[PDB]
Amino acid sequence: QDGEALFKSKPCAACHSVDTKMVGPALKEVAAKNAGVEGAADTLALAIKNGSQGVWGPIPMPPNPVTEEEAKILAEWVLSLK
Ligand code: HEC
Repeated sequence: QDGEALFKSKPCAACHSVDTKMVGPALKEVAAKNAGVEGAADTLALAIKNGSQGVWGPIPMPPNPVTEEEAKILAEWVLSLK
């Protein structure tokens, strides 16, 4: 259930990367712009449940399979990485 095991178990590493951008934003890019800030955790949690349109690059993201407890652990891991 942790962000390191959920990034490899769920289909997030297919489009996203750990350092450089592949098609959308990378884990190092979302942590550099939003480094543990209130408001960004709610926008990143609502973006994975509904979808993002024009924020990091030209490619959009569809609504991924994630619950309220998984969106809070994934939002806190992308803001503060291990
Ligand atoms: C390719 C089909 C993707 C997969 C699979 C996942 N994501 Fe994604 N994500 C993708 C793009 C192209 C973008 C940028 C969209 C834009 O308009 O710029 C994103 C963005 C995110 C974000 C940031 C949202 C924001 O800043 O508002 C997060 C937090 C994010 N993606 C998370 C995420 C997770 C947890 C995934 C596995 C369940 C996942 N993404 C898969 C493209 C793709």
